[PDB]
Amino acid sequence: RPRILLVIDDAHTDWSKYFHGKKVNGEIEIRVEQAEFSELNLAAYVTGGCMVDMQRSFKPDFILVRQHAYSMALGEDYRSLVIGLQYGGLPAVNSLYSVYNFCSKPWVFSQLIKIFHSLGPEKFPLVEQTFFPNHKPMVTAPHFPVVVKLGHAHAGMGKIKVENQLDFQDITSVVAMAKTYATTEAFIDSKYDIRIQKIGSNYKAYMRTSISGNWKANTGSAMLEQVAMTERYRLWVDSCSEMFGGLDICAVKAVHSKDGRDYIIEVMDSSMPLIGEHVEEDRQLMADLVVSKMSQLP
Amino acid sequence: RPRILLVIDDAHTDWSKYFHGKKVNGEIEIRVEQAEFSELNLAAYVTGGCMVDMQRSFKPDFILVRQHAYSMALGEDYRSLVIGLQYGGLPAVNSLYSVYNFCSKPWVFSQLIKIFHSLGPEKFPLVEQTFFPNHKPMVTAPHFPVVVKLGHAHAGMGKIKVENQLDFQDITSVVAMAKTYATTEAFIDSKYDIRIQKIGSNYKAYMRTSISGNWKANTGSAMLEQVAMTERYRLWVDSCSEMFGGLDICAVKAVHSKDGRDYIIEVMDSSMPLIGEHVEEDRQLMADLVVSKMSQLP
Amino acid sequence: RPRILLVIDDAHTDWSKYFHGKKVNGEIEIRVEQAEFSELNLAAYVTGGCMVDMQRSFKPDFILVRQHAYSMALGEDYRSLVIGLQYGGLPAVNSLYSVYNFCSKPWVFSQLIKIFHSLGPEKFPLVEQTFFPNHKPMVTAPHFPVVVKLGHAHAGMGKIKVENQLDFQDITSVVAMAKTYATTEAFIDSKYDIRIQKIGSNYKAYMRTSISGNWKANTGSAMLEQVAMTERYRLWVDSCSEMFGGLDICAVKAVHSKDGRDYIIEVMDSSMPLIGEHVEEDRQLMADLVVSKMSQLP
Amino acid sequence: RPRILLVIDDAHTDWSKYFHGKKVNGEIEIRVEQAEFSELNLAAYVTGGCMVDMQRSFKPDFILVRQHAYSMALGEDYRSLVIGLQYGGLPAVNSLYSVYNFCSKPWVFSQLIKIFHSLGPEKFPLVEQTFFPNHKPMVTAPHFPVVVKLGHAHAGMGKIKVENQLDFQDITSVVAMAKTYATTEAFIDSKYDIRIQKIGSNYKAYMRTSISGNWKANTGSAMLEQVAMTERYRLWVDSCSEMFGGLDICAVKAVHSKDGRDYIIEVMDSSMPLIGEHVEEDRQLMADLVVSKMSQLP
Ligand SMILES: Nc1ncnc2c1ncn2[C@@H]1O[C@H](COP(=O)(O)OP(=O)(O)NP(=O)(O)O)[C@@H](O)[C@H]1O
Ligand SMILES: Nc1ncnc2c1ncn2[C@@H]1O[C@H](COP(=O)(O)OP(=O)(O)NP(=O)(O)O)[C@@H](O)[C@H]1O
Ligand SMILES: Nc1ncnc2c1ncn2[C@@H]1O[C@H](COP(=O)(O)OP(=O)(O)NP(=O)(O)O)[C@@H](O)[C@H]1O
Ligand SMILES: Nc1ncnc2c1ncn2[C@@H]1O[C@H](COP(=O)(O)OP(=O)(O)NP(=O)(O)O)[C@@H](O)[C@H]1O
Ligand SMILES: [Cl-]
Ligand SMILES: [Cl-]
Ligand SMILES: [Cl-]
Ligand SMILES: [Cl-]
Repeated sequence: RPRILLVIDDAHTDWSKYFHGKKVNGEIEIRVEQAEFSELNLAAYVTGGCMVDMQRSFKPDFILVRQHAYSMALGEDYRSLVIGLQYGGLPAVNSLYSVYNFCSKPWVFSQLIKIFHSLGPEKFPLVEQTFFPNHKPMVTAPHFPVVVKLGHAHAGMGKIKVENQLDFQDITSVVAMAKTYATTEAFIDSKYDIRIQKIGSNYKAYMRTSISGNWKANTGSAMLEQVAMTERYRLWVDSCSEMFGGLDICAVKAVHSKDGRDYIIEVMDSSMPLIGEHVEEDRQLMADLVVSKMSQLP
Repeated sequence: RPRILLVIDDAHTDWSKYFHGKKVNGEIEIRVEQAEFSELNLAAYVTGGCMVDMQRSFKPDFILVRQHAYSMALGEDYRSLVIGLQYGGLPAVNSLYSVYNFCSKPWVFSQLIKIFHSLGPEKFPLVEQTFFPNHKPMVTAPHFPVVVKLGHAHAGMGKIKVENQLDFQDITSVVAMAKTYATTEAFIDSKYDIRIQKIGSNYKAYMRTSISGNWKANTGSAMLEQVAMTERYRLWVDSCSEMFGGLDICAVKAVHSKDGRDYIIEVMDSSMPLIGEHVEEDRQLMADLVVSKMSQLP
Repeated sequence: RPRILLVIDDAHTDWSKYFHGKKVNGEIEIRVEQAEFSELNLAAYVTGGCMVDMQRSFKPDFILVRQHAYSMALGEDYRSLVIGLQYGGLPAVNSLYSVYNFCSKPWVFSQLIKIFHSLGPEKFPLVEQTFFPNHKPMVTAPHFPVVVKLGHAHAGMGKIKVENQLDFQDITSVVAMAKTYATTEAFIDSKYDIRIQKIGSNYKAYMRTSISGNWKANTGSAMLEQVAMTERYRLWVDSCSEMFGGLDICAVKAVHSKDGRDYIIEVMDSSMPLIGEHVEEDRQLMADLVVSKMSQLP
Repeated sequence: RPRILLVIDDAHTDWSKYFHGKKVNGEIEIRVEQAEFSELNLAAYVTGGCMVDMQRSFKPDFILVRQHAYSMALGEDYRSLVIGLQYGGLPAVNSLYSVYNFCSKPWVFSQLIKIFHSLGPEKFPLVEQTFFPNHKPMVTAPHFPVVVKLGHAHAGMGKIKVENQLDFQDITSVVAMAKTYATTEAFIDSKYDIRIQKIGSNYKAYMRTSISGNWKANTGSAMLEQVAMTERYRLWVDSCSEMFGGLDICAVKAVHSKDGRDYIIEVMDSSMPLIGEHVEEDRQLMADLVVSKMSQLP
């Protein structure tokens, strides 16, 4: 019988095309199921595995997670589906263990702080961010302008450049109303984003400039240019890939000031956006990695 | 047996002092219990009435509601207590029917819009506000600076003066995190707030200026001066007092531009803040009002 | 220009077919837009009206509300869209005012209690229900078995027959976890549901028996039989139609014990399910009513 | 300067008494602060550490977590405080990494399933539970009576013994209102609970029987008897103690059927209840453990 791969993704792409001809241990056919989280439900059993309902029912053998499991500004919460697939004992890329731990940005950021403490600010320039568990301790910032980031949200949501204290005070009331946590960090007058990605043993670096006048350079029209990988960029991404027992797919993003300094602001996992000119190549590297992992199982 | 009045209030006042010596129809004594919403629970019955627990247990005959039942920035939600008291058939000031309908600012604002459509902008100069059910349709505003007011909140919370379109975009992105509705309206360069109140048949008008540099004139230190009532002001509040079957206590607030134009921005009910130099007279007027209502009961 | 009717509905039906040939004041063409709540967004303006986006944009002139605006067990909350359409000043069936007040079952039930108090248990046999604002006051019930109903939910959701005190205690912990209110009432050993509906001046009565062995007789396969209207049934539905300024469409449901007694358990508004053999006739009566209301406008 | 230990606990005990006279490396004094989660707030910084406010303000050096950080039936959620302390780089017992991962019972259960897959049912007799991400896939169970356990809750809350399929259907309908996940497993006709605990290198086994007629043997009055540790029990707890990078304090609980079979039902961490006649010795062992950990710091 074919091994069933479930690709969980919201991207407008047909994942089966990247698996054409690929067989587990060069022997067993791979059936590719594809759905976004909102289309999936399951029961999971101590005795072993998951029965998945896609709206059709099936027991998956392997998961590829391409979609964010938690997106607070969209009102989407699939963390319990992640719990279920892990309860079923499913092997996955990235590991369901890491995917679950990635469902809170400040929790992930706490791992970046460990890297920072170990490597130092010259090797790993992490942005000097502050974390507030709720609105109450938020009074001011040491440096304006400041970037305030609410909760666990993506694609620029929940994020504001605050210019002054009066404005900061009014934003803290929004943190209160949202009943969530928040972080603050210096706004960097940045020329472009830098993102270093790792897919298995493939590395790429890109610079990204907003061509729509956006300080959130990952929103709206952007110009993307692939740049040379350096050993400095490689240490960033390799260091990040070590967390939560290991990340098969990940990326680290920095902002690059007009003064020449980089500041690491974020890390991403197997649900990272695919950017630049090699998106089709990147999905094929992901499919290659998945088949290799499937073949390493009994 | 004394008739039991339950005053629900968060203010630091002994309400019993305004009722001492007051009897229902000059005959029956009034027992005043007082608590804030957070200290109260109840069961309500089709067969009639409520049993209230106060942390003492008792069956109230009449309710005075002085505290806001819903405050999103405080994370306080006592709407189900208001449902309960109405379910029990309790008479109150204001009516529990009106109190419940007051737990959504834009719901109440829709009633102001009905008055505005009827009386026109000369007699009832309602601010030209826009309502958004969520963040999605918020793109821009016709005129900057703009005041954005998020959800249902009090005492200046979730109210933000936005200077320009770029800043507006970031505000829209954090509004999303509150998962609630929002309103926009033009910022008025205002000399002072005007508030017209009604307590039964007693009318007062106050002007209020921040003496602590706040565009939110109802926050921080202010100077308050009582001003003469006019026919113009009397129509504003009288009109407002007809909503939701009739409001015994209410107030209408306007801002007054440097160029001499008034803009109505808010209506308030029996939980309105008491302001200026006649706070104790106002509480006494409220007690006299409750007693006249209590005297209509069997 | 055509008058735009927005029918908000989740039913698999094409509403335009019921409006074919119908013209406002026999003169103006009616453009029928149809969507479910999840497909709609809007901005609403003090200056007048709403701009609606359906996923196409338009200003509606009249609303028909066929869909529940709030369904807690489905995680669907459209109350802010109701607020918006009312803020826009939209005329509707039923009134947006009543539709909003219908978005809480115990709040509606409090109106049934007023009818009960006025008419008496012989003319209006309301079930003797208790309301709890939260889990805390819930200890036991006076009669087992009891029906416990959590929050504001439809189609049988949030509802359980509890046989004993130990079971009741464990259900109260579910009320706590759901952070909602609940009601309790005697379980009636019922032969069938009785539902009396009023669409304008059209009345129908049905009896409904579960043929799938369900105490929730409105879930699963049922046998429906139309029965004769009586003056007793007419008083029930006419009395209910008076609430929240008037209900153009409504229904009242009772359960009928094996001992011969009826117990009114619920009232429904313009989003009531359509049942029995005359669903197509009922939608046409609704369309007739809508056009008549549209014609009574300027 | 004394090293500051923050004990987070809701228990009515003076933790300072177990540390009096204990010095970090026999040299530096320990200052013990104690509070429950509800009394604490903080800011955490990339540059290092947390400032904690206790309602006093201070920077802790080490944390002991004795209180549950997440209790859905109590409406208590302190997960963002746990994030904060980890963000600050705080060492703790148990590790803040493990504490956070323990805030979802089924997430933790998935780790028990890994141990079960490895050791088998003879050595590690895990109850054959099913996990449901939400109410939708809950239709029936293979064996009645069944224990349904809703969400993430403690002290018997949301745990319901369901006797049959008809009752199960109603439970499913109220589970939906909690908007969370749920688990089902066979009810064991149990003589007593067995709990095996580990505190550092100290092991105890207790049997516990309800003396107040409760299938939930950890609720109400019980009799507790310490029993001999065995290799069998030692493997259960040792296995469990390896999860999430290592647990310094943990316990495994089983139920023991009338026919003599054990079924493992739960694992607990540093917030485990202290039980039986050695509660004070157990707290002292915990203090000795914290001191040995604190002695490893600079
Ligand atoms: N401190 C900062 N200074 C300057 N620019 C910043 C800063 N933080 C974020 N940005 C910019 O804003 C963009 C979005 O912020 P980011 O923190 O990456 O959130 P996000 O869009 O939610 N990320 P994601 O989860 O991948 O969708 C970044 O790509 C930068 O271009
Ligand atoms: N459009 C506006 N232009 C200028 N000032 C405004 C405007 N809207 C509000 N204000 C000012 O800000 C204050 C607070 O706004 P308001 O809408 O009254 O919120 P609030 O404080 O939540 N009211 P409340 O519920 O009584 O506590 C008002 O008293 C005015 O002084
Ligand atoms: N007290 C009761 N005794 C016996 N049967 C009852 C009782 N209450 C409800 N039922 C039955 O359960 C069904 C569903 O309960 P109901 O209170 O009508 O909730 P609902 O299904 O959410 N209604 P709706 O909002 O129209 O979808 C009723 O139609 C009756 O058949
Ligand atoms: N499947 C089962 N069969 C028989 N008894 C059970 C079963 N599951 C739980 N119990 C009993 O019910 C008690 C409570 O269940 P448990 O799963 O421990 O929930 P809890 O009280 O929330 N645990 P905790 O987090 O330590 O407070 C257990 O101590 C057992 O005595
Ligand atoms: Cl998001
Ligand atoms: Cl508030
Ligand atoms: Cl529902
Ligand atoms: Cl709990």
